[PDB]
Amino acid sequence: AEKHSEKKLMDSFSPSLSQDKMDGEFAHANIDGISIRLCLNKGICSVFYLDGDKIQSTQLSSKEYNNLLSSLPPKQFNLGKVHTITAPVSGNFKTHKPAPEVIETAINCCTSIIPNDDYFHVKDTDFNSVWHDIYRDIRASDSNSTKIYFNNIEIPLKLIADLINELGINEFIDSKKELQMLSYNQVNKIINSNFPQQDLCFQTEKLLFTSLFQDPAFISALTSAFWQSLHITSSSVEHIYAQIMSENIENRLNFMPEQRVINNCGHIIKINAVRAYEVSSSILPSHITCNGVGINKIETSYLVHAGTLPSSEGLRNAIPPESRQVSFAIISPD
Repeated sequence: AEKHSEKKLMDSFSPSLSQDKMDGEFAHANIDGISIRLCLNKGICSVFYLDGDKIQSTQLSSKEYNNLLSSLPPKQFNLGKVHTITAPVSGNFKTHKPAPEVIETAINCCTSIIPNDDYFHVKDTDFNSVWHDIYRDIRASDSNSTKIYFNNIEIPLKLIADLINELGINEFIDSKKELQMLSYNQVNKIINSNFPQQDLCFQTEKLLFTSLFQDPAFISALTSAFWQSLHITSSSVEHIYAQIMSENIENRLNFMPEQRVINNCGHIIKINAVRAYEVSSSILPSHITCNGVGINKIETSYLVHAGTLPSSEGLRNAIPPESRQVSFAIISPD
């Protein structure tokens, strides 16, 4: 009851990039005349309530603030610190994979932006492995947590495999190759193979994916999302990532030296049209915490412009480090 309203606000919250935000403001929500601003000052979170001209505020304790963090939408905020979100399960050190609740929590949690002032330049090697990267990942998806969405619509994995296959992406395609785009005839085959249902909604989806799928910028957006080094955009990311892996290693040695632990649970990829595309590509490597098998959510978001060609040249030129935003979160079993 009171829970939908709550989750409906909260989603309303967006990162504050605005140049005219309050001091330390990292998020805002503007609801029908009212505005809420969330600010950090020396790591302390305050909430500002703007009803026209009133302006009241509240300073949150560390507890109330972590509660707030867990209820934010899965967006990239400038939190200035990689946080740990607790999932609703008790961990144990006798498992090889995160519990479903940890996976679920990781899928839906906000993350903290790693500032990229010292971003790397485009290199000739960028996106070299992209074709083999998507192949390997889709091949292993039938036991993955991999999910791919266009505009909040799950694209069935079998349909992705059929697409990637007819695009000629396999185990020996040649890294430098530029993908030839599928005819209307070709995609129409796959799409219809994977959408038997005749409902208006399925008919709309069939149409939607028929149009995308012939859009090279879309193919480029989808495939680029799987590049294994997509997120290495700066020394700063390197540094955070190293600190995180060190903590993973320490907890592993400390808590489950003998236990096997899977490395990664796959990609969560959300794609939206702006014709151009916004991509959010999250990788979910496992992360041992003091409670059990958790996840380190690393999310990269970027824009893919309308004329992008599906090749390593097309990709590294369309999606340079400077235009990717990288964010982190740790998700822990309770």
